[PDB]
Amino acid sequence: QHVVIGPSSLIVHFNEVIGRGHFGCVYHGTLKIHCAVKSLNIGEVSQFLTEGIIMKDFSHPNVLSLLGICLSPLVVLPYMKHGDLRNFIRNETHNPTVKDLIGFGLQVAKGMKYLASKKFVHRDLAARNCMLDEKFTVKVADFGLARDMYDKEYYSVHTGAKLPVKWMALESLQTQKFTTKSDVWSFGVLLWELMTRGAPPYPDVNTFDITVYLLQGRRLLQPEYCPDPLYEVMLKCWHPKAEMRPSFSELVSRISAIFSTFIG
Ligand SMILES: Cc1[nH]c(CC2=c3cc(S(=O)(=O)N(C)c4cccc(Cl)c4)ccc3=NC2=O)c(C)c1C
Repeated sequence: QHVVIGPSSLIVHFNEVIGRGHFGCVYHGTLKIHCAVKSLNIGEVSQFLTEGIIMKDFSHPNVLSLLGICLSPLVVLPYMKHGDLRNFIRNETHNPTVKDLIGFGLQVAKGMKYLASKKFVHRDLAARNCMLDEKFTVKVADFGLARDMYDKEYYSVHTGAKLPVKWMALESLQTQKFTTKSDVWSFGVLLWELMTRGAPPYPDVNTFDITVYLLQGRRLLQPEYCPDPLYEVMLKCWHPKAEMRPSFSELVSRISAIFSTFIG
């Protein structure tokens, strides 16, 4: 009852599109609070409503909240003024510093520390999937009922599942199974995105050949303005043994220390 929003309360403006996914579409909406409304133009209804209960109960400053569900069902989400983290760091109008970028990474880690503590596996962590609000607070997003595929370029087929190979751990590429430890691998790649200001990872690699490229003894290179301790953290995130990768709690700890050494 706490998850359901009355159809009287929501106005969804289909003329103004925020983004087009594969399975649905997200629009500007009004609830007076400005929101984003995900349409699903099917799946089990039982599993849908129970997923919305888990999601609604997630409350963390660095995790995207679910405002609610309007009864195809409509998923109501907060409005995020500055859009996704990747586009934000690529914008020629914005000037984040090295400290700012490490800080964005710290916020994500805190968001993921929160999600990991609820035994929730994100599966698609990447800068494109983190959103910023008006206070430039980074929110880990595109999970649960909100989950879709918006930048088709970064997902590759084959089970004919369409997967973000360039963000995936070795074992996930082999087994197609995702864990919090494979989320940790994705977080290392996200750290790399931040320090290169939204560069595509492994440009001259194609698709599932990534496994062969990694097994060559390769990792993403250190960005110029990435601090040495931050690069060492990335390498730990990409440990070949999943269980030897740092927890998000350890990552929050290590990154908060690096962050604190910078001014401005
Ligand atoms: C001004 C603005 N807002 C947004 C996106 C946006 C959300 C994305 C999400 S999401 O990461 O969970 N998600 C489903 C999503 C992920 C990528 C692209 C898009 Cl359009 C949506 C959730 C709430 C949002 N509120 C928003 O305003 C974008 C991409 C822009 C340019």
